[PDB]
Amino acid sequence: GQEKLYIEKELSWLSFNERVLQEAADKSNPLIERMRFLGIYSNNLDEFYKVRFAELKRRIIISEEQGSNSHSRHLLGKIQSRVLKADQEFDGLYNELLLEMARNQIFLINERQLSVNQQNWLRHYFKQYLRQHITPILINPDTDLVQFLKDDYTYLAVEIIRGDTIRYALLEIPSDKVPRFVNLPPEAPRRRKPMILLDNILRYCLDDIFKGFFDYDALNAYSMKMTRDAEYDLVHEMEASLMELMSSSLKQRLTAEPVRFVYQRDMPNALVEVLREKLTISRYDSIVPGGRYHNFKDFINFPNVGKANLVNKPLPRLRHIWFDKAQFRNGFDAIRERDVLLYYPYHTFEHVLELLRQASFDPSVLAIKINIYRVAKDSRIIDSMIHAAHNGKKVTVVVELQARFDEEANIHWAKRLTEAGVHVIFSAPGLKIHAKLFLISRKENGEVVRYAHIGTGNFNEKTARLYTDYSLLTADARITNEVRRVFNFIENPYRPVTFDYLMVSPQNSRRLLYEMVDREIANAQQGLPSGITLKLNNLVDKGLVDRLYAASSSGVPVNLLVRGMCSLIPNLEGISDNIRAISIVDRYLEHDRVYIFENGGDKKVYLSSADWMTRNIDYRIEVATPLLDPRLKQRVLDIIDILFSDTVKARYIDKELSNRYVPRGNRRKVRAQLAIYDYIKSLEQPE
Amino acid sequence: GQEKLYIEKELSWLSFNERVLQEAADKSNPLIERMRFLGIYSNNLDEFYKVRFAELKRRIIISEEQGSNSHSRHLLGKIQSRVLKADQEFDGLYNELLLEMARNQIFLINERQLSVNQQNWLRHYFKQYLRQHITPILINPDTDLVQFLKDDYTYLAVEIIRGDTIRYALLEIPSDKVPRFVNLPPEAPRRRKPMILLDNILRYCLDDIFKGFFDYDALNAYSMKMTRDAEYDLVHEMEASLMELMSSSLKQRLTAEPVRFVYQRDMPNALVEVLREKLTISRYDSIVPGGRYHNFKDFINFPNVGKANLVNKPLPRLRHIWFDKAQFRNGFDAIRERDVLLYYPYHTFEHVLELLRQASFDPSVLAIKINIYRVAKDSRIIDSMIHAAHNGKKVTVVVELQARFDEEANIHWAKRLTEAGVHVIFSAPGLKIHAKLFLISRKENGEVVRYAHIGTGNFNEKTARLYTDYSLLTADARITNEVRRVFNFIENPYRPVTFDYLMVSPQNSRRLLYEMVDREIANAQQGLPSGITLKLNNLVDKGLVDRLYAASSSGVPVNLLVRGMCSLIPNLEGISDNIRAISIVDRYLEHDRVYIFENGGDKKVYLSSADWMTRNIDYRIEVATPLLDPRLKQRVLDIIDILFSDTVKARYIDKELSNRYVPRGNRRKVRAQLAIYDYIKSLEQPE
Ligand SMILES: Nc1ncnc2c1ncn2[C@@H]1O[C@H](COP(=O)(O)OP(=O)(O)OP(=O)(O)O)[C@@H](O)[C@H]1O
Ligand SMILES: Nc1ncnc2c1ncn2[C@@H]1O[C@H](COP(=O)(O)OP(=O)(O)OP(=O)(O)O)[C@@H](O)[C@H]1O
Ligand SMILES: [Mg+2]
Ligand SMILES: [Mg+2]
Ligand SMILES: [Mg+2]
Ligand SMILES: [Mg+2]
Repeated sequence: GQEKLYIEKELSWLSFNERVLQEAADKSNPLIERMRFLGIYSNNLDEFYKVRFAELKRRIIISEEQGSNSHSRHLLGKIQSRVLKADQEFDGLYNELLLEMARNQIFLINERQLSVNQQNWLRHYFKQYLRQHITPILINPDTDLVQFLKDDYTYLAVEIIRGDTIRYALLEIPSDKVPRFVNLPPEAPRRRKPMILLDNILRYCLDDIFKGFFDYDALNAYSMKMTRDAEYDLVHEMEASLMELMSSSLKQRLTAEPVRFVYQRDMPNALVEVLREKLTISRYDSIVPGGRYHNFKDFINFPNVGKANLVNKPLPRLRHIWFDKAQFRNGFDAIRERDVLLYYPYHTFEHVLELLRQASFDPSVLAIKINIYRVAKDSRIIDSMIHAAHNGKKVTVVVELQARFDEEANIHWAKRLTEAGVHVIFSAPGLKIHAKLFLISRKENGEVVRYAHIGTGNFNEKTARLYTDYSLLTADARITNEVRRVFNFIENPYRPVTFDYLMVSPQNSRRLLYEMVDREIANAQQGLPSGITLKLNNLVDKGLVDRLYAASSSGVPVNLLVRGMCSLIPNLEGISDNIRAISIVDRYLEHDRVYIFENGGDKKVYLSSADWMTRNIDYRIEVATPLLDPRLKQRVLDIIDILFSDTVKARYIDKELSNRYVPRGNRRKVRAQLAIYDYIKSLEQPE
Repeated sequence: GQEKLYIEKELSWLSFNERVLQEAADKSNPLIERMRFLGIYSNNLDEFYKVRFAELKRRIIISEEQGSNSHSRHLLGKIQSRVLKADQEFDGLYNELLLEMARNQIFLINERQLSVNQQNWLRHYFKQYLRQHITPILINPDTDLVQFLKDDYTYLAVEIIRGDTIRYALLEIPSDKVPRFVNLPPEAPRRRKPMILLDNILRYCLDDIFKGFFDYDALNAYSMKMTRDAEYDLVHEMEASLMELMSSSLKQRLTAEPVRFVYQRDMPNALVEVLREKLTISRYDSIVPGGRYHNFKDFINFPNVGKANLVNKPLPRLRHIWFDKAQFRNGFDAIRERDVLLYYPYHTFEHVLELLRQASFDPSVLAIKINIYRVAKDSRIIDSMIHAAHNGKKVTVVVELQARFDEEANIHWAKRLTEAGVHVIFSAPGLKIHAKLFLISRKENGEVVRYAHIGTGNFNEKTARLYTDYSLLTADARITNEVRRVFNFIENPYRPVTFDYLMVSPQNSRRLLYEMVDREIANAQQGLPSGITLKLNNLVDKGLVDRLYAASSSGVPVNLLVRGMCSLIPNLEGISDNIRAISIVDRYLEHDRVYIFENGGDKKVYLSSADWMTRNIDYRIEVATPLLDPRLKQRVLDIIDILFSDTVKARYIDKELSNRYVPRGNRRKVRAQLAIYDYIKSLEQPE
């Protein structure tokens, strides 16, 4: 490299979480929301290590085996670099936010700031409510924390000192059975709202915990947390020519998931060594010193002690009034009349759940097929699908038990399904089914009419309230038939197949996209209006970035709204002069995906479940649908228009990863998500 | 039979639940508590059928196989008789209580009593909150409710009528995911507190449920509930000479657990027949018509809408102040100083949980053995026992995975135990370990000192708050050593063993009891003061009743406080003239067991885990402990004195099963449980 043509996805990912941090620092956001963003940021980083980092550790491992020509370390250095720098800023924001809460009458204090009154209250509050959950785990020579030590739990490693004697015990912070934030009794004025972290309650009560059975001069506590790399799965979804000739010293070296362990900085070396030996911290395991408190991701649920000002005002999920028209007797009548497009969370996910429920008992419904990637806990969907089975409908449920986190859950989401009579199909070993689909076939006076749902986000009830996603509900046969083929394709991928409307990975994708970029390229070179506008969560695929580069260089206007990782570098003289790249991080996690191609003037609009990452094009089943109803197409365009006109949360993507905000010229101050909500609200007003 | 010498246990059991009904009718009790007693009564009856009745159905089955000489039917008739008569009174009380609630401004109404305003509210409240849980289960020819139809759940069988056409669907009352009582909006005055049963919400909204996909002239709903006889286990705990030569047509005829099914009376016959065929209602299955509402056991949790008057005033579980004396540094020091007796729920079960927790980490504790019959959900005890294992203590946990209801739970209460390093021991096939014990062995400057707990009730956290039970905590070696033998006995029952203090079923029991009754018998006949006073939950064993009869007839004063089944008939001229039998049913479920023998004047007092039923003497491991510390002995006697002086809740036991209340002469009006609470409160006052 001499002038980086692409950006490392990992670094770009860090730039993204950094954008999340910006929300915690954005004074325009409600105080407690900012505090909660510290939680999202942390949680994101945790996920980052468990997965993306772990994935990288293995990519370099595979590489080095026979020898790697890439500068792996130069990456890890940057990563570790940017991470520490952000960590510095995190503390700055944290302390800054603590102070601002103090000005708001909210005081988060520790055991060293207790009133000689609140201490008494805590000691009492501790016996009555916490002691029962706190049981000292004595670390002896034959004790092996290794096994029974909970993952990602924070432990207070205590140092029992008696003369020159030192014993060690562990205290599990029971964040599962008790609020991580206890409210203390206001010392003097009633102006107060003092709270304390559960960890610090234990620090203050250490004596009360051990005096009962131990003799000692002093008791010292040091926090610690253990983590484990994610099960090697995402890395074998790429080994083609590598794993067809892979060595057996690379299989035991690639599957060996290491263990991480962070501990409070002051932890005396002796203890750190004790813990090391107990946790078999080998060469590829990591020990990292990092502060008093861990699991900052609990702040995601930081309580709002003060007034409503400290929290965002709810944006009530709207009903798509169309479904409630008296003329329609049920979901189907509404969908058969006109295609329906819902944009969450602006809209309720309620409509889809209703339809599936209706589908489970409508006597005229013959079959239901549906994709389950990551569903909510005890999905109402799983429920309906089982009810449907009981009612005799033929129910097929494709389950991606090989998801990312909500995976072990989609395995039990099977014993009952099959037991009820649901024909289940599973994801082939290293090929995920990420498409968000479901197909309902019902009899309408003799004929079999199909209704299909193609979405950008999964069938997850909570998610549907934090993530922006589109849901297409249609009865249009051009699309309905193809969605039927996707399911048959999934059941029998041996039989050749072709799609004329739908983009289907890994059958259609690349060819179909290259084809569309190339078409804009041709038009531009012929002086015809052109353009490529993409709304994705990640843009990393080599062949596609190069294609977009080719488009810019060819005179094609490329507009990108990527919220996550973007390896494409915009504005490189003579390479991406015509590419404008922005990212929007706000209250709702932007998750929907759209592809817009000028197409000489007859705009093509696709909603997709696939980001522009190699895995989404060649190693997974994904689905993008064009929008055939010009009314919906326009609706999406309006929404896109709003997004690209954002001048409050929009950030530019540049090679410096600066995360500079988009300056608003003399153009309207616009906040996409809010304006979009107005727009959708605007559509749901009484006919 | 010509003059019944004994009473059928089952009939006596019905007399007992009848005593529970009396509490629902006792105007001296708070209105809502009375309503809740209707719940306990119902729940008791449900348990009665699933177990005791089922047990009886099999006892007659075994009998008739080769031929039975007993008058089985004359029993079933009485049972079915008394049951229906009580049912009549139930409705009387119910309606009576509905009216009294009306006078208290609480109105429980049905769909036929809605204001043309509240209806609107319900329809709306239904879409927004219930529809999602209510999914019509269409009953078609190939549908088989049999399988997926939930046990003990109430179903609204709906009749879809279109012309002379009739379809059927089932509606599951989702009492699990929604309050069974919804509050309605007060029609006019603000005096109201109108509520409605969830079942009736569905009755009112039937139309809203089906209009979407069904054409019909009328919709009719009829409630139904399905139940299943308890797994044949309690009956094979008695087949000795019978099952050593038992036939294989008696094994398939004894293990075949039938199915019960109650339905609303008006259920049109056609439907009743439909359901029959669907549920394979054979010859030994039962179909019973019985009212609009089922699962009256939900009233156990009937909400208190009005003022505190409608509910009992809490009797705060007291701390045994002795444990909190500054002189003691922990539980052990307290127990080594003096034996400790706790009487729940007057006392907290908290002390026992504390000790076990302390035991789990006290470095000087070497081992912990404990009995688990029926523990609370996610027992803190199971937890401590696992922590103890982690800390290296040798933990043995005898688990009676063959309990009555909390059984399938004591099976999972194993995978983690053993995984943590706990040596588990299970209950031999048809021999339950009902003893309430635990043994802690800890080092006290060189020597191994043992602490033991012998209780009358099990280690159940909730139970400890509704049941009266004693807990003996001692370090007295005379008792501590024997409790050690009990556990070794349980692990290796092949080695012969003897007990000099403890009564241990089925090794000591009968011989030990007969011995004590016979001793009182001897004394009386010699003009020496004598007496037998028993506090049990059931008295049914033939040999023991006959023994008590022998005692009365011999001039021995026999005082019995039996709360449940009592087959002994008191006051039979020339048979039980000296036996006074009473039963106390009140707010706390009397559950403790004590045996008092005058013994010439040097009173012997035993606390036991065994009732006087055959199963508790010869077919189960049970334990009774004498009280060696005269101070505790006296404490129990005082409590017994109080119990037998009750003149508010005490009921006489007679052959007519009249449940007549004990008249108070000019003797103090006394309510045991309240006076006992005062007495215990009286003991816990600052030294
Ligand atoms: N601004 C934000 N709002 C909500 N969650 C956010 C935000 N920034 C980061 N996150 C977190 O990042 C995680 C999400 O994204 P990803 O895009 O990896 O999700 P998925 O839900 O796994 O979708 P897909 O399966 O289609 O990749 C979220 O689940 C969320 O907790
Ligand atoms: N007044 C009451 N209050 C609470 N529960 C009651 C009452 N009357 C009857 N019961 C019920 O009847 C059932 C049982 O009593 P038993 O005396 O068989 O209980 P256990 O606590 O299971 O003891 P054992 O181990 O000897 O079987 C209980 O499980 C209880 O829920
Ligand atoms: Mg993703
Ligand atoms: Mg992602
Ligand atoms: Mg029992
Ligand atoms: Mg029982």
